[PDB]
Amino acid sequence: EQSIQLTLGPWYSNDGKYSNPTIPVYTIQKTRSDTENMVVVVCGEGYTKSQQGKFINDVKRLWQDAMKYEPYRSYADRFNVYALCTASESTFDNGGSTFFDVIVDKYNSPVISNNLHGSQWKNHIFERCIGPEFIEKIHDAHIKKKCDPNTIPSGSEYEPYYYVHDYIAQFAMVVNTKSDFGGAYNNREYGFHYFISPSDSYRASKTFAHEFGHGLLGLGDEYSNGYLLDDKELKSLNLSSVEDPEKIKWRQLLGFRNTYTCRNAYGSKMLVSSYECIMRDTNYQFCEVCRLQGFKRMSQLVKDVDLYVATPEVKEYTGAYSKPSDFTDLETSSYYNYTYNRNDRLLSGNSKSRFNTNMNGKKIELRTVIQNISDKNARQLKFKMWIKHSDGSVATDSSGNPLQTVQTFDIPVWNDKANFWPLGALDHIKSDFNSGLKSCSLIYQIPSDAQLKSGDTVAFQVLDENGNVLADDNTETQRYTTVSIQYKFEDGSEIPNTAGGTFTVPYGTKLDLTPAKTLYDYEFIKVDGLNKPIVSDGTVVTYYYKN
Ligand SMILES: [Pr+3]
Ligand SMILES: [Zn+2]
Repeated sequence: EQSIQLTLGPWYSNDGKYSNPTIPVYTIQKTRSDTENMVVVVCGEGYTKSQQGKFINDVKRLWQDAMKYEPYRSYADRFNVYALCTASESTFDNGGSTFFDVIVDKYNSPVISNNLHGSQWKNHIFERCIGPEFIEKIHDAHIKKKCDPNTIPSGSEYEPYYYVHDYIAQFAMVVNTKSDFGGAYNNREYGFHYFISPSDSYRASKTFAHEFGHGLLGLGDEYSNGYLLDDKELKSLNLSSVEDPEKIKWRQLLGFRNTYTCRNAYGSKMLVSSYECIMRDTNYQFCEVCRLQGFKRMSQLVKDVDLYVATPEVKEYTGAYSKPSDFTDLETSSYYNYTYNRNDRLLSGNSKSRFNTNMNGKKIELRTVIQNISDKNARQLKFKMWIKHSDGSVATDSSGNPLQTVQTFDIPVWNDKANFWPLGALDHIKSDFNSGLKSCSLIYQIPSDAQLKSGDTVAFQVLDENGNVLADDNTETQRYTTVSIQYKFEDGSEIPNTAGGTFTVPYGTKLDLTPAKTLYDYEFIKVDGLNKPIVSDGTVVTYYYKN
């Protein structure tokens, strides 16, 4: 019943196959008003009308897998996700008429082909046709359409549609295929902000997360080549050509986790902050620079996130990799020697048990990086680190003083915030990487007379101004729990055109989001499952709406 209808003239459907399509809308996730969340619109390519159930399930699978990656995972409940069941005449594999005219070119790139049927504006379909109709009818802002997409505007062909990518944070097109490909089309000045990825390739979920990293998070392809000119250096969130560690944009992250600048290939002038990143090789996670930049980017699209605390680590402090000149060699051999050295020193996460009674007289370092998201409030965070016996008690020296140290760190305001992909931006041009950013290092000299026992480990906390624990020595390896969303009428019926998905949260999380007052035209009644610790996989939060 819930749908949008398009009018596709010859510029969008020159063969008449999709002149007046009805597109069923499915809500996969709507946790808050569209005006407070990042709205993601996903359409299917090469799914026939009888395959739309497969399409919906494919979107849920790809989306749920994407939300397992940081930094998306920290925002998982602040996305609203809609699946638009665009029906193709042919399956993709059969090779006939499809909704989006996607072809795979000789570089293995999936491209919307305007020339396939001579639909001269086919690759403008998201921001000129689908987007405006969705934002008028489905999106809570209900912005009325401004221009007829089948006519030529007066003046700019593009400006009337710029608003679309402020109300829809990302368009994704899932192709019904096992073929391994992926493409991201980011050029907001000319209306383009979508990506294309396959439903069933061997790495479908990894590709989706990678292309989403290009599209939403603004991250550059870490496999690309060349020396970045000054303007492109300023423009790039996660690539550099600056060889001098004292000058490179992400200098504050050097030596934190696997952040060690290196060439992305032998002899390359293109540098990455970590050789192991999903933006270079889809088998990896997002590196710390990409997590920081992506977290900052998404914070611009919601209103209630004001701090980023990267997962802290503890390392034996030997002096290795502690000053800029330790980072001057940019070869992969240096990157891996660095990561090996880190593992030899690690005392946190799954290396907590490497602590031992030979640690007396050694130094240990608690390290993380903190980004203030506020442009108004400076922050003061207190770090505490101590030696903990296996029974939970605090270890002492031989005079009974606790083996504990504390240090407060000042995090300056993000004064440069308006230069970093704010709402309405067509591109990112220049930002000060260090604005609002503070690398925090707390070094503790374990006394020579420490009364260490077998099974001791390093404990720590990062505390806000009120003593709330923002991260601790359990954060990195804590258990995550799956939460399922369901949309129901007051009589218990499942609401049509919903397909509530799952995401994960840390065990014990209390969800505290204000439900959207409407779902389609249905009025919100009540929700069951918010504000209570999530302690079981398959926990269901049920949003009840009026029939
Ligand atoms: Pr009614
Ligand atoms: Zn990266």
